[PDB]
Amino acid sequence: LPNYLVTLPARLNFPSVQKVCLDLSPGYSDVKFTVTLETKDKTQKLLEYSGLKKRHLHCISFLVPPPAGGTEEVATIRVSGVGNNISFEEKKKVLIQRQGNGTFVQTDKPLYTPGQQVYFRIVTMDSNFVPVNDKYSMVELQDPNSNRIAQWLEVVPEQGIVDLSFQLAPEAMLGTYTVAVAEGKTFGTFSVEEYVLPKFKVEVVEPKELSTVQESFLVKICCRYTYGKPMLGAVQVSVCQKANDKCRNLSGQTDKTGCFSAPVDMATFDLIGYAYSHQINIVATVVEEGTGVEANATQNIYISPQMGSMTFEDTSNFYHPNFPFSGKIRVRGHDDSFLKNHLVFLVIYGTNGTFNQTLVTDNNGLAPFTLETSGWNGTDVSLEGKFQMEDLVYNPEQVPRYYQNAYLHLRPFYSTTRSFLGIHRLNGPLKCGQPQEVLVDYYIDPADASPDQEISFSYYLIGKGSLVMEGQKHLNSKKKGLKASFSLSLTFTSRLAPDPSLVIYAIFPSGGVVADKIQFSVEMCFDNQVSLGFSPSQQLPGAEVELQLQAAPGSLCALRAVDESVLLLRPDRELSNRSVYGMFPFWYGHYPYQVAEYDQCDLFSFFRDVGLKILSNAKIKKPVDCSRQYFPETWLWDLFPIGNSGKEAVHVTVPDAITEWKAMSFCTSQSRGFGLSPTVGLTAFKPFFVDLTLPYSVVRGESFRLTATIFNYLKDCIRVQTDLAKSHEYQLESWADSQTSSCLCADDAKTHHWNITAVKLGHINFTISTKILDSNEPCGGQKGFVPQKGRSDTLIKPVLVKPEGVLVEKTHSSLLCPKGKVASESVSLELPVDIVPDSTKAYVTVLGDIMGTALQNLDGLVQMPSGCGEQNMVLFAPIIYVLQYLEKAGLLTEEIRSRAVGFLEIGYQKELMYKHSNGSYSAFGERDGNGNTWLTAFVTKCFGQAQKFIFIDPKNIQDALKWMAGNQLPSGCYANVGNLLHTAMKGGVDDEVSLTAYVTAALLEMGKDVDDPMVSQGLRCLKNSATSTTNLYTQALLAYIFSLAGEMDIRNILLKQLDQQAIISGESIYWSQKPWSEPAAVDVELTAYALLAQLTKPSLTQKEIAKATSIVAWLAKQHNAYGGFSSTQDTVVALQALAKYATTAYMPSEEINLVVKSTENFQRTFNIQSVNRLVFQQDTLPNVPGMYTLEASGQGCVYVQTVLRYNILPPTNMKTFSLSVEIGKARCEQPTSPRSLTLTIHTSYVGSRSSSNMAIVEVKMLSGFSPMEGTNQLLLQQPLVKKVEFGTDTLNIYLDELIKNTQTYTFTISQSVLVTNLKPATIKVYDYYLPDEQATIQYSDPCE
Repeated sequence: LPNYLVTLPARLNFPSVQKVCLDLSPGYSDVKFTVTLETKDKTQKLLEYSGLKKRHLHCISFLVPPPAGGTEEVATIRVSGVGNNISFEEKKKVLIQRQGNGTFVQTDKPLYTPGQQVYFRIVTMDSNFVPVNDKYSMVELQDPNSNRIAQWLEVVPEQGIVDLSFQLAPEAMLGTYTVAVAEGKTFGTFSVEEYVLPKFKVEVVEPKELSTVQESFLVKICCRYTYGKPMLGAVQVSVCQKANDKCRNLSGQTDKTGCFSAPVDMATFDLIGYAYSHQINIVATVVEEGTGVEANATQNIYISPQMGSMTFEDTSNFYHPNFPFSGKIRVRGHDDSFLKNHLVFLVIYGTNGTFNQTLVTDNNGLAPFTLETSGWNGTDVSLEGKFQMEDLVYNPEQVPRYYQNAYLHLRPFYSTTRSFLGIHRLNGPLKCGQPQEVLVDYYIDPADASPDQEISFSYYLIGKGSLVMEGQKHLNSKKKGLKASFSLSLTFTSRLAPDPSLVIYAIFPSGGVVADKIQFSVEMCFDNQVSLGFSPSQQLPGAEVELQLQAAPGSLCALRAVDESVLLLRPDRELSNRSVYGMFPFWYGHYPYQVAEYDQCDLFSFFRDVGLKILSNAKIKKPVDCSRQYFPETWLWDLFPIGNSGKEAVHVTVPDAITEWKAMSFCTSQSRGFGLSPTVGLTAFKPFFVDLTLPYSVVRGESFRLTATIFNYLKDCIRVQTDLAKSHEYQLESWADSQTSSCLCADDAKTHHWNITAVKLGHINFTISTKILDSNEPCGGQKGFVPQKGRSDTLIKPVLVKPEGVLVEKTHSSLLCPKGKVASESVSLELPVDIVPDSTKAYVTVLGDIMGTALQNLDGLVQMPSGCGEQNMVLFAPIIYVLQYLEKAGLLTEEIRSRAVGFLEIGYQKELMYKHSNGSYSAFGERDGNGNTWLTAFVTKCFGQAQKFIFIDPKNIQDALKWMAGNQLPSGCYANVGNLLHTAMKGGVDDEVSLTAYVTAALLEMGKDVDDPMVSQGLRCLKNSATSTTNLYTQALLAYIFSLAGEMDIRNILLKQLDQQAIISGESIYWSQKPWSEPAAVDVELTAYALLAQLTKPSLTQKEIAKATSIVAWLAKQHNAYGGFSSTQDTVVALQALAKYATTAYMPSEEINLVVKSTENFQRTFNIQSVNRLVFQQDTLPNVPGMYTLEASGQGCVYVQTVLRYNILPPTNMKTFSLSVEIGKARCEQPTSPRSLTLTIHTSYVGSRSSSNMAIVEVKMLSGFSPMEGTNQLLLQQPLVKKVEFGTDTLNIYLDELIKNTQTYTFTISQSVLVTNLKPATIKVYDYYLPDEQATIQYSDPCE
């Protein structure tokens, strides 16, 4: 009786092909054997064949049918042998699926400080590691506040991968940002928080996890710097053990190596019983002498058992009856440590008997074993292998040690053949690509076999589910019963699994089967063979290195070169050729996959675990089983398309560090596949490391200490040689060795000192010059070693030498507007008699139009510290208004578009921290409960008009309108929660009509229609007070809300109201609440409201423009300094007005000829073209400040400004704010290096109003001083302080409402650099929205 075999793969994946195989016995030869599959949509023939006179094995590849009715479905594979009126038919239910393509997100770091650009890559792969070029529809980047802040649409992948960039804000939120891919199918999370660790790290080396067989131990508490340097200090070490707390404390001092050894004995703690905790903690507190700071180290040690657990990792699920089965057992203790000469007990349970036997192990922990199944006689048996007779002990009060017995159950190799085929496994991990040689012996039983035929072995090499290789070996069966062996040749790729299989079966044409499979263990390899090599991988920081990258031809690769501690932070979250695996292989265990068809619930028991869809006609019918250091910037993050040669050599420059760089790469190719490289290291080694401690802030005429500490790194004695370049910008006194070389040996430090005084101003560079020289004298009994590289170092560090006194700026903006004629203007700028010498500068700015001064200074505008929600919008909202001007006039080029939108997500990220859990936007954020409704209207207006430029989430605008629904009165008007606004035009108590006007005008400007219900409801509120209003700011804003809509009959009424209170200041008219050009604050924004109400007529009127250019002629001369309109809200309202005027009165501006003239016969020419209208034209005036002459000719309306800055010994005010300070503590006889002196500041508002709007007290620091560490917390603990900010030389403290009462704020400062002859330092308090109401005093130090 001849027999046949049909084999198909189990899972039928869509984008690739599979393989079908047919095995036919000698005999038949007239019977057509065919395989075909039937689906619900189509049917194709897989294979037709006819029998031969020999044993044949035919295998062909086939493409799967497309899936229908979803992704997962079940087809029917159908085998027919037809002939001699005999039909062998079957029907087997087989599963066909569209598999899930694997994908991952690779970020640049798992941890970023704020202010760094995040880079990431998105990679999609199939199950065979070929890249997928399916287009990503929409990808997003979200904050820790679950709010999307970036979004890319319709992004295409380049060879399956795509890279993206996102610049974070300098003030960014803290938490895990999330990159979401394809509506949230893929998440990549990276943490962003600000970590700076200047404290020296205290570590251990020899303390590790301990066992119970330890009676004594040595603890090496070693305290070292972040770059790595020992110091001398006293260490107290508490080694404690908790209770379900036996502790011992010791004290010592570290040596010159910095590692202190202490004997810790286990007998002082709980070691036998488990009534106490199983974890022992070491707390080391280090106090350095002369510092007083305490460094804390916590190290936990868990008590580990001596032995681990046994699992039958390499054990077959069957047994050969009446014939021996051999194998090996790997024995190891705890955490995969091999135990030499360990003892293993194995017991069999069955009907024959529960026999026990014992085995000894070798030094490698691999013990061979043989088992004889002569007496079992086809019965179900159980295997139990353990270490000893001891088992698990259960106790609710004590945590037991982990133990797991090696238990298995075996069921009866179901056949009619008693021949034997050998089992030959080869070691642990295997290699890929090399032809592996394996030998497997066999045996032939003469009773069930005939010597006339020839023997044949058919083997299937199966990996990643489907069968990969096949083959046949025909040998002579005339030798009959012997222990012969046959050879095999094996090629392994990534198509083979990490745990693939090889099955051999021999089948006789007279009758009988014998089968055996071997499970392998291959290292997770790839079709793409990549190599990330370095030259020379020991390079000095500063010189370029050669990176060689090898892959398959036609590949796209991606580098990630970063610090080693970035890899040491997270053991996971990197590509380590296990992360790219894992999601794919889960086909183990169960033979069907959502298929209810079974055979007897053996060949079925063989092909249950790793096998295929296999059917035959042999004996198969039997019931069987059916179941910690810093994180610097990253070195490389680049993309590289490599050529057909497969090599890519790139010269890349190392960063200036002392650390060791690690690089990781992956390569993607459509022809071959994916390839991942291990992390290959490059050490950046420098011989000597210097550290220049230098004060940022210093006043001229002071002195400070220049410091040039050199820390050795080589393990010998070197001769350093420090130098300072002599310059005329500073004078010096040599406290150092004065160009004398020293003997610095290994792990030894030296400190130099210089006394530096300053005679100039500005940024002054200090240049160090250190060099190991060729010594003529031996140091420490040995010759001074000269390294061949890194022999020199030239570090340059700057100082900011600010002048004494306070900076007073003076501006005189002009609006020469030539209507075909010559327009002239004189500028009068004068200096006081008490100016600080050589501190005066003057500069004239010429531009071709308006809305280009804001365009140059889109960042900034105000000179004020933007740390609140009402003031952040000078870096967000005039960008929207100037680009509305450039979009409605068609002058928006692409480069200013890209710069402005980059500033826009910077302002978006900075604004989004003032959002709440609700939709409202307060000023300071997360401390005010419910936010301000007016600022919510302002941010809703500038989010509605910015979503056509950048990506704004519509969810936060929708929550803003939900908060508008929450603040809608039944009278039709708009209310507010809390008392925190701008100047409020009189100090207004009601403010309801102006608030409702601004909310509804913001809704109309953002894009809502008149027939909108909130807009119509606010307008129905304002018909009540449409005419009867008195405040000029409220009248101009009310003329804006009635001029945005089409209520012209009362817009003309309000215009006639505004013509009564319009101050006719010559040819320029304007409006003011309380009636050289020094600007005021609220009159600028209310005449901006008047100008905005003028220019919102849809019908152009020539009489309207004649009044409008007079209002512009007043409004554009109030430009304070570089940005304009001194405060923040004044600036955004007046730039909105001037942008609306510039849209509604747009000019061609072909050419303007302008002459700047002065009294020193200094004249210069500016020429304005059409394209040259948006350049910030600048000239520093060399004249002594007096009068200047400005004339313009041509067609257009240009803007000219002149800014004068000088320094003044600051006079007091004593009429708006009363300000005083005094200095306590300060020692003056025991100064040391932390000269901690306190400052107590008494503030009050003695002005005319009931309360100031919002105040900034600006402690400009003394030279070389810092505000200690805890002053931020103890200033937030004091009342009426919302935010304290120390940028680089000033402490700005933000006050909510400063009043008639006197508030005392105290804070202590400590210097970092020693300073001598301290100049006085200023303290200034101003109203934020009225900066001219300021009070400036000065303080000093009573010692020097």
